Amino acid sequence: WRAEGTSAHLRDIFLGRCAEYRALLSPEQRNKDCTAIWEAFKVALDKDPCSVLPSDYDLFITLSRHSIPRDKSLFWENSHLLVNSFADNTRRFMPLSDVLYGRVADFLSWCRQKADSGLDYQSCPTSEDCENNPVDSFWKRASIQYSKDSSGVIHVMLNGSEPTGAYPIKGFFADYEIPNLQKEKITRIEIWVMHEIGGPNVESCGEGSMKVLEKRLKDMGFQYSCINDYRPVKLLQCVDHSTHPDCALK
Amino acid sequence: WRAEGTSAHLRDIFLGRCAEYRALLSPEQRNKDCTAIWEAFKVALDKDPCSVLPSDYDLFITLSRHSIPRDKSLFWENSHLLVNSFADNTRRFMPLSDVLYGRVADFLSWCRQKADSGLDYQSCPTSEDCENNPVDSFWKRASIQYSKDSSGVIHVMLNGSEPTGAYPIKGFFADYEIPNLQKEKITRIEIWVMHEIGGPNVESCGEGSMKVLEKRLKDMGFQYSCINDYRPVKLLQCVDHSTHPDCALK
Ligand SMILES: O=P([O-])(OC[C@H]1O[C@@H](O)[C@H](O)[C@@H]1O)OP(=O)([O-])OC[C@H]1O[C@@H](n2cnc3c2nc[n+]2cc[nH]c32)[C@H](O)[C@@H]1O
Ligand SMILES: O=P([O-])(OC[C@H]1O[C@@H](O)[C@H](O)[C@@H]1O)OP(=O)([O-])OC[C@H]1O[C@@H](n2cnc3c2nc[n+]2cc[nH]c32)[C@H](O)[C@@H]1O
Ligand SMILES: *[C@@H]1O[C@H](CO)[C@@H](O[C@@H]2O[C@H](CO)[C@@H](O)[C@H](O)[C@H]2NC(C)=O)[C@H](O)[C@H]1NC(C)=O
Ligand SMILES: *[C@@H]1O[C@H](CO)[C@@H](O[C@@H]2O[C@H](CO)[C@@H](O)[C@H](O)[C@H]2NC(C)=O)[C@H](O)[C@H]1NC(C)=O
Ligand SMILES: NC(=O)c1cccnc1
Ligand SMILES: NC(=O)c1cccnc1
Repeated sequence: WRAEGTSAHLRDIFLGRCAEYRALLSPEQRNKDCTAIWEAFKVALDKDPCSVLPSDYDLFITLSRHSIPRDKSLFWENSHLLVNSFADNTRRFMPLSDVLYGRVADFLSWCRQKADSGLDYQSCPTSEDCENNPVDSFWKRASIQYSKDSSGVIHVMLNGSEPTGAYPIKGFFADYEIPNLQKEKITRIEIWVMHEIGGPNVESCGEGSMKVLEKRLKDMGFQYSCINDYRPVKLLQCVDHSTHPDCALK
Repeated sequence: WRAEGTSAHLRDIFLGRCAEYRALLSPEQRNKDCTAIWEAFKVALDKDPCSVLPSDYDLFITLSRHSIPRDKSLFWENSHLLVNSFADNTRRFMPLSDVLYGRVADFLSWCRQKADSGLDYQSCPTSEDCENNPVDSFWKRASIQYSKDSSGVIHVMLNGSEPTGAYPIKGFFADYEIPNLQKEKITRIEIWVMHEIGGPNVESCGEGSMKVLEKRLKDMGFQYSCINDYRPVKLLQCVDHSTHPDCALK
């Protein structure tokens, strides 16, 4: 297996994060059973590391699902840490990592041993090793639910400094999120193409892969808009480059 | 009493946070027993809610204590959320909330019932109800250790928009941290007096209580400097006021 092995203390972390998140839920939906959610989740840990399907996580989603505020969804590519920091634990936005079922798995890895009941802490399969591995099937199931339950203005943070372009035509956003958005429930889709401070401008709005994305969204009937280096996010990036000209204040 | 009851799922939250923090420790000190740490913490918990002393947490500290990188300490008053965000989970600085023994308690509340052995989830005592309460004694013990183990350049974030002054002569910083700093291993102390965007300029460096702080630190023999609205932090505040003139980029 060419992927990271199971995360140490997976259970304590999972339950801990689930417990903390409940407070972020409104009383009406605050009644969640972290123990039951964990039990449903670990069903993938009793199966062959290459035989886990997205649907195996149906119960897990059923027990952890909650509503996502209108206009607060944030999709992304190649911008993991910036998305989490900008979202600020649901205070500004609610990316999947800030939704209960995504929150319990952010940064984690897991899989059972090939021929043993115990968890494999050495390594886990990648899509390359085999398509139906625990982690990929989880994020497929999770991104599908996240997308279906989003409404209002859809925000997407892309990395304009990524060498392969801002929009990967193959991946979760393209293959599992875009196809599951509820057109009738969506106002418009707004893209933020972020560039590293001084970093390279590989692609900006309307260039390369961005043209492909723009065309697909528009062909699907979505109202579209793209912003290069959306200011609120640029300011966050600048916190670590305060003396850089791109970050100088008037 | 007058304070909020003990946090729900305290144990799961405690253990999860402990488990996640371990990854943030140097391999040389990553050897931490979260369950044992919890038990040591419980020693102080399972007592009369008005009979807990800082020393009751000695075992808890001993089992969770680890080193703090030189020049990475960040003390503060009246800016809890700004400090946590700026520190960015030990990435920029290591405030007490980003040190193992502080991390497991950040935002939490706890106390055992006055007459029953179970935890009191209804309410907990304040300094007013009684001085020796679980939470206050905890932070006293923790702030002492955090101060004793800090070295190099000392950073302090104060709120210059606080009505009553930037430096509270009665607070944990003044009463439990300043007196425990080890001058021998400290190079200098640097203050950042932050003002709310457009917010009020109650006090800036060299004014009111700030004069009190400067004189006390200099009387103790420390090298001192103060900065109004330290840029990196101002940029972070600006993320939420991108259009405000104080935040306009060059
Ligand atoms: O590997 P990275 O350089 O990031 C940093 C990562 O380096 C890894 O060693 C370490 O685990 C860390 O998370 O780039 P990455 O984009 O591959 O980001 C993949 C990460 O983002 C998390 N994640 C949060 N939201 C989602 C998601 N995963 C899938 N989906 C599909 C729809 N939504 C999501 C997921 O838990 C995964 O870890
Ligand atoms: O009450 P707040 O509006 O905060 C917001 C929170 O007050 C909590 O009751 C409620 O749950 C609320 O979410 O403002 P606050 O400044 O009083 O900050 C007090 C908070 O800072 C945490 N904390 C992190 N570091 C320390 C510390 N507490 C003491 N010390 C002494 C030296 N170092 C520290 C501590 O855990 C406490 O929650
Ligand atoms: C946006 O993409 C760039 C380019 O892929 C990322 O920067 C690279 O990050 C890797 C790993 O941290 C480094 O090894 C490279 O040297 C970086 N390249 C450059 C040109 O800086 C950047 O981290 C991405 N931004 C976000 C928020 O994820
Ligand atoms: C710095 O101090 C100011 C003033 O005490 C804080 O602002 C107040 O915050 C409370 C609680 O959020 C509000 O109800 C008041 O309306 C605010 N007043 C003003 C004048 O802003 C501010 O939050 C503090 N800064 C930080 C980072 O904690
Ligand atoms: N934000 C995403 O769509 C995503 C997909 C795959 C891995 N990490 C993040
Ligand atoms: N950082 C501190 O000194 C402090 C003091 C009292 C309450 N919260 C934080």
